Amino acid sequence: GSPEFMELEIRPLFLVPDTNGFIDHLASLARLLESRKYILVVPLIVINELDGLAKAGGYARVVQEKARKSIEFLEQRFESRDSCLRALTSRGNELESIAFRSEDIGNNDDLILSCCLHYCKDKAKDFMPAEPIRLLREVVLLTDDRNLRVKALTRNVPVRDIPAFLTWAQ
Repeated sequence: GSPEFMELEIRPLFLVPDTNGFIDHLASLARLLESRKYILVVPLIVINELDGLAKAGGYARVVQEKARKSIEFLEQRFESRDSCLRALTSRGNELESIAFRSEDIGNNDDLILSCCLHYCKDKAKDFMPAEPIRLLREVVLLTDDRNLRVKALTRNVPVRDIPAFLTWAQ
């Protein structure tokens, strides 16, 4: 051996967007959900951010309208019991309903990352080969934000911007 390092077996199933993803790319997120190829897992904190944006003129009005469209989309799909859409709290609980939702209780950025990390609980034995040390990653963080991207890269969470993911997913 040369010195050991971890590698990722990347096989996307759970996709985790940030708030900007809804504001800028709602149509793409909807197309992904309609594909049935993926489970979109929305952090509760992202829903909280969207609700705060939704409630003006100018830029405030622009973002308000986009946040309202995002909430209307999420509420409709959750009420239809869309099997490819989930919500996840900071403490690891999956929601099938977002009616009467609460504020998720250390940045908002840390909470989104923890949501991703809910899908990469590695056990001690996964690090012992019988070869590459390789670990399964079924989650992808969908973001254009440099801060989150670097957080994800350093914490072993696959990461891609929405436009490129949609293209790659065909």
